[PDB]
Amino acid sequence: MWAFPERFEGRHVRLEPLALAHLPAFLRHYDPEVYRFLSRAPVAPTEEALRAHLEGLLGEPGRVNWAILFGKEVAGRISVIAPEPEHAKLELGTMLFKPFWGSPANKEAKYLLLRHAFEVLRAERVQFKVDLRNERSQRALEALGAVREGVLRKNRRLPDGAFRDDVVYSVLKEEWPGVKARLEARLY
Amino acid sequence: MWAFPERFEGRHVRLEPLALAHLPAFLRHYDPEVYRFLSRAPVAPTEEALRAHLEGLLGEPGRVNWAILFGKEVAGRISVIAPEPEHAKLELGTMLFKPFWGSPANKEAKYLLLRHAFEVLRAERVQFKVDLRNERSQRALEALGAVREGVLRKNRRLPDGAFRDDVVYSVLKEEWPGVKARLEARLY
Repeated sequence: MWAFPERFEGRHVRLEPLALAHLPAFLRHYDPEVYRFLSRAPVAPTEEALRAHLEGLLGEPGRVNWAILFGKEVAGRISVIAPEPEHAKLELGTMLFKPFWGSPANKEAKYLLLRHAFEVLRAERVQFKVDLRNERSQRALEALGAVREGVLRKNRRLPDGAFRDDVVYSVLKEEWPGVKARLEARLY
Repeated sequence: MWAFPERFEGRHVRLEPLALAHLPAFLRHYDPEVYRFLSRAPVAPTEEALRAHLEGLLGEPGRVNWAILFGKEVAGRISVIAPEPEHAKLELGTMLFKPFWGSPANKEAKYLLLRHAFEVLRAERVQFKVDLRNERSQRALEALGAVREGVLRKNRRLPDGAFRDDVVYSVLKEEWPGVKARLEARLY
């Protein structure tokens, strides 16, 4: 199994293990648009629904999550999803609260995880999955230099029964230096 | 959870639960080319390696496997991989022994599973993953009418440490009638 650090310290953000103690931040910044392109989106603007969403993140097998601290606030979270040491690959996903969109929080959170994945664990592949209707995230991954591999059609079903398409992106280890350079240019 | 039939009866083949009792067929028809584009390929032309490969198929969580009987011989196997009732999707994969390549065994095995997946379980999506170097299987999926969604680069690592790319194909439920028609034209 791969071991990850509990905490990361960046120039703009710091990361620490995501926990139930972070629930208050999710309750202080609830906005439907933030969860609309995520599976298991809070089913209602209530503490019970947001608690269920947070517990789902913390309970997915193999998933490792960090709260992203920006200044003195929790800006959102970043997740290592389905890490597979045997194939030297993993998936990464983030979610930021609306007020922090546009801040450097998301890029540095990714920068920090990607560096550990590629340089320390030496993963060969990191992938990202974005809802095809989520154009903001698609532009951000294209800006990061991630390669668009294609669209998994009807790859997830919503609770009302409708289906969503997942756009799959990846960064391979040989591509990390170039991606890393673009992230540093924008963060430092 | 979805329930599948233990047996299927086609015009050219019949399917029954894959089991250790089928090991003899794997030992009677060993050819490296048959396993070269599969993960966990038998590590040696020996009963011990083929037994490990068969037990790996039978032990993968959620995987359901059938021996394909062609005439009085086992022609290979077909597998439902990672079925996910919640998202109405699954992956399907087959492996046929060399002597049966070109027979109707593979198409009817797929025909039988696809019909149950789409018409009875009402899955919305069935996907297939093929090694990018496996051109025979890519041509067969294109002949079946499956949609090539893209290439998951370095999606699996071999035991020697080399990486393989996976080409991802799918058939959606709305496309099944057309695919079904092409399969019936060639089988009946």
